[PDB]
Amino acid sequence: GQPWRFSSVAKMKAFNYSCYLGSSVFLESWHEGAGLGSGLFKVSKGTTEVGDDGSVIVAADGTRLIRVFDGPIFADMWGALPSSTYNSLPAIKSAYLYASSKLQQLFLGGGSYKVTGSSGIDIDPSLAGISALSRARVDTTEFTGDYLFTITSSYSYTPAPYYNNLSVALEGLYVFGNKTEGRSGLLTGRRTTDGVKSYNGQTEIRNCTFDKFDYNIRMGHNSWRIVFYKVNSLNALNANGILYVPSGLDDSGEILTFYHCQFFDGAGSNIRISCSSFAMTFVSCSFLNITFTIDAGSSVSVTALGCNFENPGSQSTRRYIEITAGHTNIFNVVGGSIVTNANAGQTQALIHVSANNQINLSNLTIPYGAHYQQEADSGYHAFCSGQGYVSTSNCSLQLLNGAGCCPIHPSLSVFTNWNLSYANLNAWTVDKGSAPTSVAEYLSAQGPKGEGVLHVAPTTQGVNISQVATVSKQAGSMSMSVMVNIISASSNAGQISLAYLDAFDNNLGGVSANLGTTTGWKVIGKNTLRGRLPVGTAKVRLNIQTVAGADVQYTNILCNII
Amino acid sequence: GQPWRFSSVAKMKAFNYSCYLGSSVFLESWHEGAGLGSGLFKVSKGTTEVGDDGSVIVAADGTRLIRVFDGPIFADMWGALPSSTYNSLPAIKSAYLYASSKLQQLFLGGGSYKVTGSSGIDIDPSLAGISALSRARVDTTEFTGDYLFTITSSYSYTPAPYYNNLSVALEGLYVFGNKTEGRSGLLTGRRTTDGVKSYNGQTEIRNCTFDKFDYNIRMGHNSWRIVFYKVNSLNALNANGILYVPSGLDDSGEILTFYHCQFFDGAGSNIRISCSSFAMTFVSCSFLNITFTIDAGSSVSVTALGCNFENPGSQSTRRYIEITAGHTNIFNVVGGSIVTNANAGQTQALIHVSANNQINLSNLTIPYGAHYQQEADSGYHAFCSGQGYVSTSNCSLQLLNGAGCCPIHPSLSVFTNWNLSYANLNAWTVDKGSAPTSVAEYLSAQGPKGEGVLHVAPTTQGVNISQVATVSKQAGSMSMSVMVNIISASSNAGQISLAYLDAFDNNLGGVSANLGTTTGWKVIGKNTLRGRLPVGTAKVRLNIQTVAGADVQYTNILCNII
Amino acid sequence: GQPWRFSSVAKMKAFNYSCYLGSSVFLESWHEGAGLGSGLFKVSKGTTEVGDDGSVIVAADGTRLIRVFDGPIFADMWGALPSSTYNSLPAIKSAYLYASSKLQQLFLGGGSYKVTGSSGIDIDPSLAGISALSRARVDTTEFTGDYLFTITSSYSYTPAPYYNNLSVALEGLYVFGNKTEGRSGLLTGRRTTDGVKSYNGQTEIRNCTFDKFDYNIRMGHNSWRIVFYKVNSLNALNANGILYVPSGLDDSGEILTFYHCQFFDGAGSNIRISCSSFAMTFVSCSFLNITFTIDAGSSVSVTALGCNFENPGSQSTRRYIEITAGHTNIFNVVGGSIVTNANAGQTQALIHVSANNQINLSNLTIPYGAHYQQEADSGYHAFCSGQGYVSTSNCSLQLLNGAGCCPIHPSLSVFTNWNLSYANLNAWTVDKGSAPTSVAEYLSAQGPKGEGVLHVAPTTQGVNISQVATVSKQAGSMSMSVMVNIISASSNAGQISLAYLDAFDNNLGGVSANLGTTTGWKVIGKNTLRGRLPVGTAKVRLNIQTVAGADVQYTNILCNII
Repeated sequence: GQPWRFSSVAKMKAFNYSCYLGSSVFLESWHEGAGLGSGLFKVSKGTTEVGDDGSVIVAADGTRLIRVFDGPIFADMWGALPSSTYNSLPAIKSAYLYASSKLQQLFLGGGSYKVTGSSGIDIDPSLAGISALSRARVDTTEFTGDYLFTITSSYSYTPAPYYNNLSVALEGLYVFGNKTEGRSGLLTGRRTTDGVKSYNGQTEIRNCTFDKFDYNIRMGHNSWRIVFYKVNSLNALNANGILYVPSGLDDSGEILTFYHCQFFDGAGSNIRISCSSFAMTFVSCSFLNITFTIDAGSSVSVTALGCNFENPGSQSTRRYIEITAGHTNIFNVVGGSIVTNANAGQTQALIHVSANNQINLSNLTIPYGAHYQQEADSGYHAFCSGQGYVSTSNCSLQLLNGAGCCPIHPSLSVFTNWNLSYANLNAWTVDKGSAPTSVAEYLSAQGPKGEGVLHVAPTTQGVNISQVATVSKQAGSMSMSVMVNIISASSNAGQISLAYLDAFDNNLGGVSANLGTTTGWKVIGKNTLRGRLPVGTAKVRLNIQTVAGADVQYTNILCNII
Repeated sequence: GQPWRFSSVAKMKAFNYSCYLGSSVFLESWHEGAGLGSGLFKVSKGTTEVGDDGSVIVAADGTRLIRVFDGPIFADMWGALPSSTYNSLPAIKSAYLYASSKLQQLFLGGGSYKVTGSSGIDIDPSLAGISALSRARVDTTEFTGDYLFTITSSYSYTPAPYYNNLSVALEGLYVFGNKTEGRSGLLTGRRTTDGVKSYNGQTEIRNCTFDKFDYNIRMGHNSWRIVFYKVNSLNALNANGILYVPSGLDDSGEILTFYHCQFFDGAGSNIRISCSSFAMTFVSCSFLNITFTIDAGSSVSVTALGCNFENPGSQSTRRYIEITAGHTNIFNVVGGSIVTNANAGQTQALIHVSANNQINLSNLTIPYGAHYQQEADSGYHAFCSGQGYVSTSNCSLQLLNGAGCCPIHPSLSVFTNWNLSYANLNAWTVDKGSAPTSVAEYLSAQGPKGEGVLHVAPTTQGVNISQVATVSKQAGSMSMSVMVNIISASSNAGQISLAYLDAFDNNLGGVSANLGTTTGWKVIGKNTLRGRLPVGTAKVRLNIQTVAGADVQYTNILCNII
Repeated sequence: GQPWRFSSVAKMKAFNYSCYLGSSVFLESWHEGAGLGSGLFKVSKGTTEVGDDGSVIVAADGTRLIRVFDGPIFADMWGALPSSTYNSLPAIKSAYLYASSKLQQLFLGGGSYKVTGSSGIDIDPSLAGISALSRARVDTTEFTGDYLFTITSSYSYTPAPYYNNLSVALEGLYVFGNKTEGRSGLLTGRRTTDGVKSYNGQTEIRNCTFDKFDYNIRMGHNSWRIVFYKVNSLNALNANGILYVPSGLDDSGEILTFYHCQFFDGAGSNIRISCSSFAMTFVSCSFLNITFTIDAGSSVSVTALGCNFENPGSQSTRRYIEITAGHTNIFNVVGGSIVTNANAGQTQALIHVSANNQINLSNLTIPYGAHYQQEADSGYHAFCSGQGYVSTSNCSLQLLNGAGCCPIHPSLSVFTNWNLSYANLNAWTVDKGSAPTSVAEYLSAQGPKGEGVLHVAPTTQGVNISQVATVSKQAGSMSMSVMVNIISASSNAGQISLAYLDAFDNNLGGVSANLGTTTGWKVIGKNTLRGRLPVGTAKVRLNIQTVAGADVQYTNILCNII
């Protein structure tokens, strides 16, 4: 006795089983003409159950047909089909709720899906997932709600660590969306603090794409570790909408990871980290056109191994990474090339440290271009700004490259008195040859940003300003940069020199630059002052000379080794 | 002619094919009522083969039914069904043995399995695997044996490197177990040295969980590279049972890797590494409540990028990482936050180096708490102990944080004579103002642990002890710590000061502390002696002062920059 | 009405549907006896379409049978079967072309495949892939063509970033091949510069194996990021055939990554990187018997975290990593053990830097053996060579180990004048006790490679040559190495000493060596001159002594700390 065949589920429901003596029936498709989700049912003929659609379906007569499952469970089996104007959220929700019992893995079919409603999907990593192998796409333009996907675990501590990482939680989902207020994408954890303390560890989210949301990815309470494997979010609505963490989080943030992640195409959108005791790692990921901002009350540690910072096409002057306000937090970049393309000026500092915060760079190369003009906004011409402290080791700082190179941060200055903060002539040796009365005094409260300026007014003879510093870590780079203002110019009043000496005061070489003629506050150190120290150097001597007549003034006279 | 239908395999075996003229038959399920593993057979009717259950099954008459395979091969097809009291090991073994021929991938069905017997499973990475997508769970409580899973390759060199990494060896397996002697989990390689030198490279083990075993994971002979992708083992029986490597291994240990691995919930269990020329890498993994111990005869190199060390809830005083005994081996932590929670005292050193061994830390932050009391066990109050050497670069060493901060290791002390090992008053400048006869001599064989103490007994005038050291790497942290004993106290005999000077001996600032009144061996340097060096500092001056009257003694007078 | 059954596709084509009134038909296998790729068709009976084989097949009568698809799409369904002499390339090409429409994922069946023809496969990451779960193997010995696999995306910018990483592009493929000119394997991007600028980002290539090709993997135009997850290529035809990048690439090379990759068994084959602004990262991968060569016009940045360099069995003297010619590029090794096995001499430098190029090493151990003889080819006995600059931090440089240890690179020498490049007696203090006329002058244009030699000819009294240097980073290693030539030998004219001093000139220890008797240019510093600096050392003093009578000469007198 071969089983009966049904073209559509409506026909199966219509047919009465009073006189039908059969063990099983076979449906070719749940929808007429779709040809998807074929299934095998067995008639119970007397028992009563919940009566779901995909499983234990109910007919008009009353008998319920129990589905038999072979291999993986498909979510399109219930009611889901690829379309552009057919709702499929109830079918997916019912399939996931059924898969929660006798926990297994839930798979989505191919094609573009459409979902609408007012409720999101509660993904439990310890129970099931929405993993889709064949590049599933869902549409959420018509859908309205706070969150489409929220990931949390109901189990407190007993079964969650035992079986949480056996399979991924969400794979192969491309979500559409529109730019409206109050509608976001995926939340990790729980939106509310009350309830049971969730334990969702080792939860995977791989090969998924979110876009056109107010908050692409948001971190909630009790989401301490998550593995994002190659996820990219783009085109957020407002600033800080790509990856958000509220400051009111509790007991969360234990070594989150990103594996070849990406954040790009940010039309006025940022990424903000604001939490206490929050650890994050990036491995071999590049995010571009994104301003990575950090303002946390307590220590937040973010590390980046092989992270690429760039901007392929943009005329904006946004800065790459900044720390706005914090007590003490760290930023780590290891072995990731940084490249800046052409722009119509920058007038900004690419990376910013404030208060007591620190960024550490290692195995890095520092690019330079002819369109930085960093000195316009933050005084000294350098690659950084702010009162924070920057420590770097083994950085390349490529030499040559047309215009030249620039210092990274003034905190690495070998000279103890560069910005004239000592309020006197300390640490600077002045020599007025032959006739006295040459003016080389120091006045304060006048400068590009308020720092003191050390002007020299020599008459009928030159004056020499010399200082000696000690080098560290053997060979390095010089990366000179000095702000120079010339109130009166009659000739080439230049000849600013830097010399290398060994431990026994023997000359090994040097570089010299000439002060220009323009009146405005120029920068000297773009070229003809860079180089690599000869092997065996011990000390660096700075000399500043002015010819008789024209009087000048200098500021931010700083070296920056390696 | 539609094929015949069979509800159960027993019915198919019973039915005689003498008068049956058919090409194929269809079974709905191998077990009656299970509804799993439906299959299609074709009758051979005359040929003779081995007569396995899943493939080329044999009937009572004698004819053998050859199974036809479409798509992937399912292991539950043979005899396996999800249950709690039904044995399934023979079915899995037969399925894997059949999959070894015409090598393919073997998939397990969903649900909780049960296995028992006395033999383990020999997984050959170059032939097949036990990859299970839908979160397969097996039970091994009733099972007895040396090893449930042993991974090795029979091929020597010809076909093994060619096709070994094409697919994973074991995926989606959660194993149960009980705490009994002699029963362990997964072994990599061969348990015996004799035989053919196996070549099992690029073998994957992903999304699997082991627990309640004597040895959760053990490494055997000829297991030189293995990729553990998000594996966690917990609740071992004895110490060192989570990840074991015997010292008798040969030609093994070439750059093993762990990707977001985990070791936690260790109830008196450790992880031990003891091998010669053994390389291991950790990437973005956190193991907690685990004492990572290393005692190897020769060089063992373990690196950790983004590794988190912590203890969420525990009152134990266990130490995180230790090197017990070795010739010369290295430990590497890069960009992984270390956090210590509240405890009722520590009385131990969190990380330990012995003999000539070294740990290197970089891009790290050093936490501090008010419940360390590290000075109780290993003399000086510091974050380390032992005769080993510790080198760190770019470490954060957060400042402030309530009580303060502590030095990491004494080997970074800038002062050449801190523990009074010179057996004299060298490197210390003593000044007894006005009247002589003030006693500041040095006596040995008396101290907290046996090191010498430099006591001062000044009368009717104070005595000053001064030393000068040179700073490196520009700005850093101070992290003062000194053991102080006061035999007699009459007033505030304090005023221990530290001052910063530039290259030209100009004052830039300083920090001072006051010696207490309690008789016992206190520590000074928890607070009011920490700070960040001003930009441009060159030298650090240490001054120790004692008021006339009370006599004191100091030990472990050490600075620790960065 | 049960559907009709067809054993073979030829029988289905032969049967006429004029009088057949049926809705669907079922084929057991496309080939007779194969028993693979069973499928369900529905008769259109009047419509006209393209008439492909796997989909919408066409019969002899004229009616076309539309296939119905359930779950994933299988590529073996069209015409592919595992064999050794049956062509399957047209079937795979047709299956991929059909899968491009209504984009989904394409899966290959098990068994060894055979492909032949003259055209390659155009894999579009944004459309479909050739992912094969069950270890698919294809044979390309008979196949002839420029490239078997070429990966590129036709989309410019609109839909490519939106949906590119949803699934892998190629998984589980083992390709065979023969060593012939003009036949290679997988190319990324486009072979020609003209056309549309492709955007193929986040494209995965995992668990695949290539061998016996002229160019195993080649990078083409517009291939800026690719994720190679555990790929290994071996046995290339010519040199530089394992992983090739032409110098004519445009707008490509943004942070490429390798995850546990491998390159081994290279029979006269190399890996060459030649491109401008090219970023590459290696994570936990080991490549052996491969000479990693870099010669790029502009800055190329390659980083390696946990990379293992070794040679299990080989008598060759090839060098591990070299930079032939470049402006300024960087090489980064972090936390990856380097081990060298036994050999019948080396006579070469293992790692090579040229011109202004730099390699940075960190968290590394430097092995040593008794069969290096590095001084034979490149003058000084060291672990490096060339005019480039090497910077290292936190390196282990294991001590002891039989013969001893060797310096890494001369650019870290603490002495300013080691190779006698000053053309005089500067930086060297000479003391001729008692009688003058002892000869210690310097002559040039004579030496092992042309550098000057400082010979001493003392009579009736010894002469002492002393120098003082400053130590950095506190404790380190010495790693002495000096070339010594003895023209005349009458006794033990040795006693070359190195001493440690603190900041106040107090002895802390030292190491001494004795010059031999052999006439030839020997090396001194293999043993009895290594050690770890005591805690608190500040200066290192070098002393060279010669007894009266025999006259000697020294060259490359260099220390190398850490």
